[PDB]
Amino acid sequence: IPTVIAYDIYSRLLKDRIIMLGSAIDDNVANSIVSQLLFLAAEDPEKEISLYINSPGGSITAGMAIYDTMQFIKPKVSTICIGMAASMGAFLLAAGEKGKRYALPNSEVMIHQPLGGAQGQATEIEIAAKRILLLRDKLNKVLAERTGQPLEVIERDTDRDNFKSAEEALEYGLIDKILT
Amino acid sequence: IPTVIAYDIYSRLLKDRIIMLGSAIDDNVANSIVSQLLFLAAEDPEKEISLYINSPGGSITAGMAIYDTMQFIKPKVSTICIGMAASMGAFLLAAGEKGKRYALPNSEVMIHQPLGGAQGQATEIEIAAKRILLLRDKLNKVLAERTGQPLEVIERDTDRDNFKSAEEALEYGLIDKILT
Amino acid sequence: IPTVIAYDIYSRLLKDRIIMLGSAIDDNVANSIVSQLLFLAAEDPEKEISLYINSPGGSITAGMAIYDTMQFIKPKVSTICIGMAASMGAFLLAAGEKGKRYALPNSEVMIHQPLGGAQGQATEIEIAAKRILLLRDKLNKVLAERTGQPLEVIERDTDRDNFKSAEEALEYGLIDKILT
Amino acid sequence: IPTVIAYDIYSRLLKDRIIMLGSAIDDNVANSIVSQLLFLAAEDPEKEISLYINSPGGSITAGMAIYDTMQFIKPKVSTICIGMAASMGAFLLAAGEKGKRYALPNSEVMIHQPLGGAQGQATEIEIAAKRILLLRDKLNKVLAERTGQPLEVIERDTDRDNFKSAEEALEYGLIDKILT
Amino acid sequence: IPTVIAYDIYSRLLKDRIIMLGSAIDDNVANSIVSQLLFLAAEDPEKEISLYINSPGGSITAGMAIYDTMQFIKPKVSTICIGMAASMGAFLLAAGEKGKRYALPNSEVMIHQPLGGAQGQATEIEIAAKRILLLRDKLNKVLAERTGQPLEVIERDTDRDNFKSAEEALEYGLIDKILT
Amino acid sequence: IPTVIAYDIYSRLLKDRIIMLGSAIDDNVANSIVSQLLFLAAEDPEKEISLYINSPGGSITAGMAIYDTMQFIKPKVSTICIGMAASMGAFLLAAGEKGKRYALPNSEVMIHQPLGGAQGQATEIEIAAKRILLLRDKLNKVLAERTGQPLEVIERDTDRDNFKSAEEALEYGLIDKILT
Amino acid sequence: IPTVIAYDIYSRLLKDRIIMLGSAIDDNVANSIVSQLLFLAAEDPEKEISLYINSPGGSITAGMAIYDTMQFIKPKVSTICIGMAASMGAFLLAAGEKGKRYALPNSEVMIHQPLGGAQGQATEIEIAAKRILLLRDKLNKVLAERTGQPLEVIERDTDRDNFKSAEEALEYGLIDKILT
Amino acid sequence: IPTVIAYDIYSRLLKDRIIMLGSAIDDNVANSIVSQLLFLAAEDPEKEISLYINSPGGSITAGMAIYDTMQFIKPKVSTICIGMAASMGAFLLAAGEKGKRYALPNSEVMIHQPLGGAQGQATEIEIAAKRILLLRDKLNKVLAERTGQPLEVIERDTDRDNFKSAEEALEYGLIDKILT
Amino acid sequence: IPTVIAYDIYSRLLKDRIIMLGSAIDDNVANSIVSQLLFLAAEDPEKEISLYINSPGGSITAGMAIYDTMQFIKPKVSTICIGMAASMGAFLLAAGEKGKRYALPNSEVMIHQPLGGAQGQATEIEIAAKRILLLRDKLNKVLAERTGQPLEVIERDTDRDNFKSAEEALEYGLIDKILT
Amino acid sequence: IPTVIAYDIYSRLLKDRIIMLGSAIDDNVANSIVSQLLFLAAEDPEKEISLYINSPGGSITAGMAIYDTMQFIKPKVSTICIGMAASMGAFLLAAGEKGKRYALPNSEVMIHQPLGGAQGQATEIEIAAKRILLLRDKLNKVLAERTGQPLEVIERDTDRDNFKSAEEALEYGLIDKILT
Ligand SMILES: *P(=O)(OC(C)C)OC(C)C
Ligand SMILES: *P(=O)(OC(C)C)OC(C)C
Ligand SMILES: *P(=O)(OC(C)C)OC(C)C
Ligand SMILES: *P(=O)(OC(C)C)OC(C)C
Ligand SMILES: *P(=O)(OC(C)C)OC(C)C
Ligand SMILES: *P(=O)(OC(C)C)OC(C)C
Ligand SMILES: *P(=O)(OC(C)C)OC(C)C
Ligand SMILES: *P(=O)(OC(C)C)OC(C)C
Ligand SMILES: *P(=O)(OC(C)C)OC(C)C
Ligand SMILES: *P(=O)(OC(C)C)OC(C)C
Repeated sequence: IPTVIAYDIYSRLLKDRIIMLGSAIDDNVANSIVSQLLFLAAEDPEKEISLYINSPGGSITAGMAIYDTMQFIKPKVSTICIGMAASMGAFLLAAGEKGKRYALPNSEVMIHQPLGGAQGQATEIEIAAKRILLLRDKLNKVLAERTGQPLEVIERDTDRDNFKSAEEALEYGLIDKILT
Repeated sequence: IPTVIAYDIYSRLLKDRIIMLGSAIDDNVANSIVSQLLFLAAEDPEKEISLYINSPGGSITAGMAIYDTMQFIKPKVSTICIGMAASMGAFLLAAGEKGKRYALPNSEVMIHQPLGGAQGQATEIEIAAKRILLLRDKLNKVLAERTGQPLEVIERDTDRDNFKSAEEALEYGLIDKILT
Repeated sequence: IPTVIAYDIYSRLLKDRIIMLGSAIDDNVANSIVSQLLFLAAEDPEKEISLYINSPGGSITAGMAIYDTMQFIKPKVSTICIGMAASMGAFLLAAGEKGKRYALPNSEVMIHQPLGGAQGQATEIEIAAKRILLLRDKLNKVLAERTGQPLEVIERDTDRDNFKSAEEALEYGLIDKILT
Repeated sequence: IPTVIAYDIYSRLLKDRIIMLGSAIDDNVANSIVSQLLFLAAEDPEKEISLYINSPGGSITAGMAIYDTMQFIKPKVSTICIGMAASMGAFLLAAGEKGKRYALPNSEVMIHQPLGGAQGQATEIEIAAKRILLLRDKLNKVLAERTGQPLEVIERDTDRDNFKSAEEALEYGLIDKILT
Repeated sequence: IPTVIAYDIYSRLLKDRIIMLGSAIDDNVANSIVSQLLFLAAEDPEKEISLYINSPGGSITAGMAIYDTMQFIKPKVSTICIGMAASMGAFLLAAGEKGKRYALPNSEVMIHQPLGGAQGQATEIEIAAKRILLLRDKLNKVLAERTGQPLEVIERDTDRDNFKSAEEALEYGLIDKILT
Repeated sequence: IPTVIAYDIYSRLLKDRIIMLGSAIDDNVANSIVSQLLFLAAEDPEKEISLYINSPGGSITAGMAIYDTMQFIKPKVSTICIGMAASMGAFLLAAGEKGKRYALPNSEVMIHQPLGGAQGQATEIEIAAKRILLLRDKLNKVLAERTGQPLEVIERDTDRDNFKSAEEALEYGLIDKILT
Repeated sequence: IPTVIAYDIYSRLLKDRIIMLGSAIDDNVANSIVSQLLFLAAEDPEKEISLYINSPGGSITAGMAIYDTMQFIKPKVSTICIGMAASMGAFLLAAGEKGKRYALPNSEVMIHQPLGGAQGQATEIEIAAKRILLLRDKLNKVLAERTGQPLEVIERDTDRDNFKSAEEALEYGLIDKILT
Repeated sequence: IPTVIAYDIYSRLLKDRIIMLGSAIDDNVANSIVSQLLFLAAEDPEKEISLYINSPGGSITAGMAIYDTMQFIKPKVSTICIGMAASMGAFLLAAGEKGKRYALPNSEVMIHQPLGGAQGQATEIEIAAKRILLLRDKLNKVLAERTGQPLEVIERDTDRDNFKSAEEALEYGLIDKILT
Repeated sequence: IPTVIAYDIYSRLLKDRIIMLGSAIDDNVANSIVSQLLFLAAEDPEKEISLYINSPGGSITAGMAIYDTMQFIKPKVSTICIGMAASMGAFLLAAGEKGKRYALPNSEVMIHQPLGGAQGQATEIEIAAKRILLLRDKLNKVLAERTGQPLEVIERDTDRDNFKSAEEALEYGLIDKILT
Repeated sequence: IPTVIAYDIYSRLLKDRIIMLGSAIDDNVANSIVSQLLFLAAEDPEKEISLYINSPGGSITAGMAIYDTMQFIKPKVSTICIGMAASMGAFLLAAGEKGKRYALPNSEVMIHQPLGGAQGQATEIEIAAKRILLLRDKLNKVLAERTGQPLEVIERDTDRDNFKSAEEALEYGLIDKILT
């Protein structure tokens, strides 16, 4: 965590309206990011924001908190995938303002169905199946609207881990432009 | 594990057509009971059999192996509940030959819905939810037959752990005679 | 947790009267939140406070601490559920100023009954049982007042995990508005 | 464990109609003891049986299995406390044939209320509370019958651990003669 | 494991040409069952043999050793599913002599595709992937033959865990008759 | 470990001159097997021996002890691969008397280079490289003579895990006949 | 990590446009280095940047994020290998501006094929194998371009660990000059 | 360890005056081997004893125990190295009756100096050092006598691990003959 | 880690062009030393530098990073051995500018051959053996240059741990002046 | 550790030329202490330094680093024993400027021989033996010089742990005055 004189490198990037997501998305990362987002929007509701995404994914809910603040704030948020955007990573990526979603040449993107668990009485196992199947449905609809694909294609394509090159992700409609 | 003559005390009771179930029901136990059952039926096909039950319960499939074998052989099998017959144990107690299902005066019987778990993709959790709601239903229906209780009442009475004394187990139809 | 010029990102939002709740609720989180609350109330007894909630829930008594401090202070306290507000989290959502309780479109709220444990003599377990049932009722009334639901509906509704979409939470009366 | 000429010391004593309970009572001990009882009752429904008890106690349901069998088989069962009979041990000592319950001069007898545990939802903790309070009451009533004491005195005296010498056990009505 | 007068219960059943497979299939179980199968065939090459199956499944190679020994010997080997026959278990159930494959009414059968792992260099991963797809394809072609179904159906039906009732087992061609 | 009346199943197979190798080969298995081999040869130096091989492999030295006693004793030793013969497994398999080496239809055979480790001074690491490279060479020459293949083919073919069907192993020259 | 008057040593070097990669490359290191690279480019898009490399290597995606950022920015990025540059380390060393890739005289460079794992269903294993062979092929094609070697040479040279001296690095085309 | 009719396989070979050494040499193995040796010597002081050796070696003092018992007894003791005789194992090989020491063609013998440890005060470490050097010399002389090598060659030869083929062990004078 | 003024004591010595190495040499340490070195050379290129060495040794590649950087920069680096310079530490002590390499009167210097490990296929162990015999040789030759000792003598004197006092380190040519 | 106004308590005392050694001596403490010494000698080569010692002792080589520096820098170093100075602590106490070595009335001084360990081959244990016996002798000679005692008396008195009061330390020649 190098310093810039006083700043850590990320808060220095923050000053230029750049947010770095470099890790799995859990409730901590979500909180830091929603907070960076709220702060930037309060500073200049007019200027756009840049979110670099490199990430294996993580919590669906944490994921949606970030997704939802992206849309809810004034600034248009640009997303650049570097390395890998997988899972809730790809989702955040595809959540950039249309035309502003980027990847670098060697990026990967993966999309799949949600993972979870249930332990307990049959009744509690049912409650959890139900919830996760709705989660899977809520995400697919969001993805479909954002990629242009019909819901039933997203369903089939996310059945098992689905890995895409930057071209493939461009063709799929998850990103707009490959940067070079 | 004391010895008798050269037998071991459980084998000596087997000689009398007595099977003792004193542990949770898992695959070894089911394997051992099923073959003590098969053996006795082959020994004398018309001679009735005594199964003492004090068990916390266990696996449903190993439970059903013991159930089906009880029904499948010729000898009438009578079940005595000693101590506690819980869960898949109450199910076996209730599966003894009509009129031959006994409890001792301080026995407990406990009935509830199936317990399980699912991990993984929503697709996989749904597969597991589906199977366990089936197990729950297949079990409830056998139980209503055995007790003579209407199905909808078994579904209500097993929603959460339901502990019955020997008398309530009697008034419920899980046993025939309390013994003295 | 990045810096903003000297500040840390959450402290910069604290200046704007924004509290972030990003984690399970325990004595530590409660103590810090109540502290933030007392501080903001001493700063400008008149100006509104904003509480963003993404939480799995937590300790009932930590929760009530936060709940009572929100009521106790002069500032009206607005709550925004982002991601998930589960359990005591959902309870804190509902405790926001009537008309001022929000969710984002992809938010989940979940309500259920309290969880706990008892180890000991029959007496000590009884002490524990009576107490957890008292807390169940206390909460149920507080929830019924805040949602405008009749007490007996909250009671059948909190029996098992109850997961609601943002539209559904609005219907039930846990939030006043879904935002954009 | 040594061997007498081909037996082992305990099976040897089993020949002479002596049962040795030397450990804590759980499902295994219960099974082996109940099956020794039945074997001996099948061997001679007339001749008395001797149960030596030195035990810390144990599971309530394993203990009842043993209690109920002792009363069920025809042979009269004589109990002797060597060392200590506590909790379920004490209960089993008091359950020997009236006029047949003994102890050696240095024996201890301990009686107390049941121990248990409950985790989970309020509803689950309440079920466990009720079950364990029904157990306490059922044990208390049986103890009152067989000691001759009034139910309300058993309830007070078992509130916390009650340790008694053989004379005190004799004066309470837990045994009949102190042997020498 | 009780004893019968000097045999142990599984051995006395073996004397009747009954083999019990009651556990997961690993190199140990396979070594034991194969060797049981070779002894029975050396006893009476003419007389039929009965394999009872309650198993979670297990190693594909332990499995085939058993499978191939069933075929290699003269005795017609009859399979009975009690409890559950899953995975390599299901495969063996279906490998019994045609017309001799049985299940009890409450039995379950589960078929699925092979499970495994690869850790290493991309080269080693490739070797390991190529080998498991060969196993997959070798198992499917045998299931298609033993059941009657078309390969393309089997391949589609084994994609994820497929749980079947004894009636469904029967309708699919895994077993010939449901016993009572 | 079932019994035959008195024998465990393996010693009963031993009486018919059949040795079962069902596990990884370590110094214990090697010792039991060399010993079974010496015993059989002392009984009837004239009659042939049957060695069933199902095994992941193991210690090279343990492997050679078994190999070397096979050749050294009078009886011709037949080998039958069932399940999998891998590594030192394949080696033992290919060590059967020519014309007497068998597999069953679904068997696998794997051959690879030897695995090992070295930790210490450069000098000790060199000593171990040297030894293992000679081991690799000693085994390849043995394999080559036994399969008919030129040494330099064995070298290349064992570079990385090499898995063979029973046909492939027949074609390679590791076995003589596939049993049916 | 010493301090220099108020900077920490790595930061003061960063002020001179020097970045030190001194560890294994994971999402954290990559996030830090990429973000360092974006800050330097925003400082002076014209002026060159120096990346010192002593690294064991690491994640292929963390690696590419770094690689692709080096290319994406304006500053010509010069690499120096000190100590060792292995694996993704070697790949970055070779990714410096042509004529700007350096090593010190006692440096080592190691290239090899990618390492990974797959656990699961044959289907998941296949997906995982297909993806790693894609990475393999994507890395090789980039190494061939950056070095000058033919793809078929690179593929053959990376089969196992390939260790090279700085002179060998230089002769193979991984670096332009050995510094003194 | 299989049975032979009543015997266990090693005991059946004991009848034929054959001792099997299959494991690392410690106080337990030494005690059993010496015991076998004293027994065979009391049985027929005149007839030869056969000791098969497959061993990694072990405790120096356990080893000497075996060594001295072999010399001490009247029976000539023949040793056969099968697999590996390493360290004290190689030493025991060489201790067989001159002319009677054998190996099989694929056997390895290895010789080296003793291994040990010292923890403590300088004094205690010195005590330990002087002692392990004394054992080195003792062994070196015993080995030099038995191989017919001059003491100073054994000294340079045992400096690091020295691994010999069967041909090589014959040359060095550790064995008299390679068998077939 | 006491502070000075606001520095920390190691930074204050850095201000004097003093680097302290007090730990084993690993990648962090090498990273930190290399950059303290780079920093000082950039600060003043003609001003000589003091490196105190008390270290047990460490990684050879991190060791060589520090070596090469010492040679590569302009300032003359003088090495003072305090306490113990062992292994890669003795190598760095010996790499100080001729005439500028010092020890204190009670210092130790220890030289030995490289330590490492290899696991896996013979092919992989050989690759590792090869590299470490090279490292050993590259190191020996640098060491002979630095000491002025003939190569063949360095190879002899490092065969096993070789501990030299400050005077012997002097007579050997690893240092120039013992200090007082 | 608290802070004086901006220092921390120890750096504060460092200003006044006091060093506090309060823990066991290992490579870290040695580094920090030797560097405090050098800093202070650079600040005022004239003014005396105060080293307070309360330490259990520690590594011999870390201790010598400190010993040698104390004699090397120009400033005269005064040692004060508070609490206990043992092993290397005692050695450091005795190393203060003659006439400047103090202790408080209740201090303990302990002296003993070095502790070490050796594992491995005879050759390796002998190297460790020699090194540690050279160390013992070197420490002994320095202790003899600075106490005024004869070498042979130091050798006897350090054979096992020697605990001394301040008066006894004073009478031995380890210190100069007992302070008050
Ligand atoms: P991922 O983050 O899924 C699991 C890691 C929960 O995103 C999917 C739903 C596209
Ligand atoms: P129990 O044994 O349930 C769980 C322990 C699986 O039996 C029920 C079906 C009554
Ligand atoms: P949750 O936090 O309940 C358990 C997680 C303790 O809130 C409920 C009681 C509304
Ligand atoms: P103990 O057996 O109590 C616990 C050890 C369960 O209790 C008396 C009332 C019989
Ligand atoms: P199962 O036994 O699969 C895994 C448990 C290995 O049988 C399938 C492969 C047909
Ligand atoms: P495997 O047993 O190799 C390793 C498991 C040591 O046999 C090879 C040499 C064919
Ligand atoms: P390395 O970093 O490989 C493994 C450590 C993942 O670089 C290769 C893949 C080119
Ligand atoms: P090995 O058994 O040495 C060590 C393994 C203790 O025999 C040598 C001394 C010949
Ligand atoms: P050391 O640090 O050796 C091992 C600890 C790797 O340095 C030798 C090369 C003198
Ligand atoms: P202590 O420092 O001994 C051990 C703690 C290494 O020894 C005296 C001789 C200085």
